[PDB]
Amino acid sequence: TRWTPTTEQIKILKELYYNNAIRSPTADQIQKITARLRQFGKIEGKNVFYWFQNHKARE
Amino acid sequence: QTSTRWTPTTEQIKILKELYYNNAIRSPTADQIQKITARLRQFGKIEGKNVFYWFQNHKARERQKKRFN
DNA sequence: AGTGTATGAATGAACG
DNA sequence: CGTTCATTCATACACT
Ligand SMILES: [Mg+2]
Repeated sequence: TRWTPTTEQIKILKELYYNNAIRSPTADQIQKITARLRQFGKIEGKNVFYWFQNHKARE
Repeated sequence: QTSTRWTPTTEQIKILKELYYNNAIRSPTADQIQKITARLRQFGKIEGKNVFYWFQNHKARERQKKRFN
Protein backbone atom coordinates (compact mmCIF):
# COMPACT_ATOMS: atom_id res chain seq x y z
CA THR A 1 0.00 0.00 0.00
CA ARG A 2 1.65 3.13 -1.32
CA TRP A 3 2.97 6.17 0.51
CA THR A 4 0.62 9.15 0.70
CA PRO A 5 2.46 12.35 1.71
CA THR A 6 0.89 14.34 4.51
CA THR A 7 0.01 18.03 4.33
CA GLU A 8 3.23 18.93 6.17
CA GLN A 9 5.36 16.59 4.04
CA ILE A 10 4.03 17.99 0.75
CA LYS A 11 4.67 21.52 2.03
CA ILE A 12 8.29 20.65 2.85
CA LEU A 13 8.82 18.84 -0.47
CA LYS A 14 7.45 21.79 -2.44
CA GLU A 15 9.63 24.20 -0.43
CA LEU A 16 12.72 22.13 -1.26
CA TYR A 17 11.66 21.91 -4.91
CA TYR A 18 10.77 25.58 -5.43
CA ASN A 19 12.46 27.65 -2.72
CA ASN A 20 15.71 25.65 -2.69
CA ALA A 21 15.55 24.63 -6.39
CA ILE A 22 16.13 20.94 -5.64
CA ARG A 23 15.05 19.07 -8.80
CA SER A 24 17.13 15.87 -8.73
CA PRO A 25 18.32 15.37 -5.14
CA THR A 26 21.66 13.73 -4.57
CA ALA A 27 21.75 10.55 -2.53
CA ASP A 28 23.00 12.68 0.37
CA GLN A 29 20.00 14.99 0.07
CA ILE A 30 17.57 12.09 -0.16
CA GLN A 31 18.78 10.64 3.14
CA LYS A 32 18.57 14.01 4.87
CA ILE A 33 15.14 14.84 3.45
CA THR A 34 13.75 11.41 4.34
CA ALA A 35 14.93 11.76 7.95
CA ARG A 36 13.22 15.14 8.15
CA LEU A 37 9.95 13.86 6.70
CA ARG A 38 9.99 10.76 8.91
CA GLN A 39 8.89 13.04 11.78
CA PHE A 40 5.45 13.09 10.16
CA GLY A 41 4.93 9.49 9.07
CA LYS A 42 6.42 6.27 7.84
CA ILE A 43 8.58 7.02 4.81
CA GLU A 44 11.64 5.66 3.03
CA GLY A 45 14.26 7.10 0.71
CA LYS A 46 12.61 5.66 -2.39
CA ASN A 47 9.46 7.67 -1.63
CA VAL A 48 11.45 10.90 -1.72
CA PHE A 49 13.41 9.83 -4.81
CA TYR A 50 10.20 9.11 -6.72
CA TRP A 51 8.52 12.28 -5.48
CA PHE A 52 11.20 14.51 -7.02
CA GLN A 53 11.56 12.43 -10.19
CA ASN A 54 7.80 12.52 -10.76
CA HIS A 55 7.42 16.18 -9.80
CA LYS A 56 10.23 17.19 -12.17
CA ALA A 57 8.83 15.07 -15.01
CA ARG A 58 5.34 16.55 -14.77
CA GLU A 59 6.25 20.20 -14.03
CA GLN B 1 2.10 0.21 -30.65
CA THR B 2 4.67 2.54 -32.23
CA SER B 3 6.95 2.32 -29.21
CA THR B 4 10.01 0.13 -29.74
CA ARG B 5 10.49 -0.23 -25.96
CA TRP B 6 11.04 -3.92 -25.20
CA THR B 7 8.28 -5.48 -23.09
CA PRO B 8 9.82 -8.30 -21.03
CA THR B 9 7.62 -11.31 -20.57
CA THR B 10 7.03 -13.05 -17.25
CA GLU B 11 9.24 -15.98 -18.28
CA GLN B 12 11.99 -13.68 -19.55
CA ILE B 13 12.01 -11.78 -16.25
CA LYS B 14 12.00 -15.11 -14.43
CA ILE B 15 15.13 -16.24 -16.30
CA LEU B 16 16.85 -12.86 -15.94
CA LYS B 17 16.33 -12.87 -12.19
CA GLU B 18 17.57 -16.46 -12.00
CA LEU B 19 20.73 -15.37 -13.81
CA TYR B 20 21.13 -12.30 -11.61
CA TYR B 21 20.51 -13.91 -8.22
CA ASN B 22 21.38 -17.59 -8.69
CA ASN B 23 24.29 -17.23 -11.13
CA ALA B 24 25.59 -13.85 -9.81
CA ILE B 25 25.70 -12.26 -13.28
CA ARG B 26 25.97 -8.47 -12.86
CA SER B 27 27.51 -7.09 -16.08
CA PRO B 28 27.31 -9.85 -18.68
CA THR B 29 30.02 -9.97 -21.31
CA ALA B 30 29.25 -9.71 -25.01
CA ASP B 31 29.34 -13.51 -25.27
CA GLN B 32 27.13 -13.99 -22.20
CA ILE B 33 24.66 -11.51 -23.69
CA GLN B 34 24.74 -13.55 -26.92
CA LYS B 35 23.83 -16.75 -25.06
CA ILE B 36 21.23 -15.15 -22.80
CA THR B 37 19.51 -13.37 -25.68
CA ALA B 38 19.32 -16.56 -27.73
CA ARG B 39 17.68 -18.31 -24.78
CA LEU B 40 15.21 -15.50 -24.05
CA ARG B 41 14.44 -15.25 -27.78
CA GLN B 42 12.36 -18.43 -27.43
CA PHE B 43 9.74 -16.37 -25.53
CA GLY B 44 9.59 -13.04 -27.36
CA LYS B 45 11.41 -10.66 -29.66
CA ILE B 46 14.51 -9.48 -27.82
CA GLU B 47 17.94 -8.16 -28.74
CA GLY B 48 21.26 -8.11 -26.95
CA LYS B 49 20.92 -4.46 -25.98
CA ASN B 50 17.71 -5.28 -24.09
CA VAL B 51 19.65 -7.78 -21.96
CA PHE B 52 22.54 -5.33 -21.55
CA TYR B 53 20.23 -2.63 -20.21
CA TRP B 54 18.27 -5.01 -17.99
CA PHE B 55 21.39 -6.06 -16.09
CA GLN B 56 22.82 -2.54 -16.01
CA ASN B 57 19.58 -1.18 -14.57
CA HIS B 58 19.13 -4.05 -12.16
CA LYS B 59 22.67 -3.68 -10.81
CA ALA B 60 22.48 0.11 -10.55
CA ARG B 61 19.08 0.12 -8.88
CA GLU B 62 20.14 -2.45 -6.29
CA ARG B 63 22.99 -0.11 -5.34
CA GLN B 64 20.85 3.04 -5.63
CA LYS B 65 18.26 1.70 -3.20
CA LYS B 66 20.87 0.75 -0.59
CA ARG B 67 22.38 4.21 -1.09
CA PHE B 68 19.40 6.46 -0.51
CA ASN B 69 17.71 4.15 2.02
C1' DA C 1 -20.84 4.78 -5.14
C1' DG C 2 -18.86 4.65 -10.12
C1' DT C 3 -15.69 7.21 -12.35
C1' DG C 4 -11.95 10.55 -13.43
C1' DT C 5 -7.83 12.45 -11.90
C1' DA C 6 -3.58 13.24 -9.58
C1' DT C 7 0.19 11.12 -8.47
C1' DG C 8 2.96 7.03 -6.36
C1' DA C 9 5.63 3.36 -8.38
C1' DA C 10 8.06 1.08 -11.80
C1' DT C 11 11.36 0.37 -15.58
C1' DG C 12 13.46 0.51 -20.39
C1' DA C 13 16.59 3.48 -22.46
C1' DA C 14 20.22 6.36 -22.44
C1' DC C 15 23.38 10.06 -20.87
C1' DG C 16 27.98 12.36 -18.48
C1' DC D 1 29.20 3.43 -13.13
C1' DG D 2 25.78 6.86 -10.94
C1' DT D 3 22.43 9.55 -12.75
C1' DT D 4 18.72 11.23 -15.69
C1' DC D 5 14.77 11.04 -18.85
C1' DA D 6 10.73 8.86 -21.15
C1' DT D 7 6.81 6.58 -20.81
C1' DT D 8 3.51 3.36 -18.58
C1' DC D 9 1.10 0.85 -14.88
C1' DA D 10 -1.29 1.22 -10.36
C1' DT D 11 -4.48 3.30 -7.20
C1' DA D 12 -5.99 6.75 -3.30
C1' DC D 13 -9.05 10.11 -3.21
C1' DA D 14 -12.46 13.70 -4.67
C1' DC D 15 -16.15 14.56 -7.29
C1' DT D 16 -21.00 14.48 -8.98
MG1 LIG E 1 -18.92 18.31 -6.86
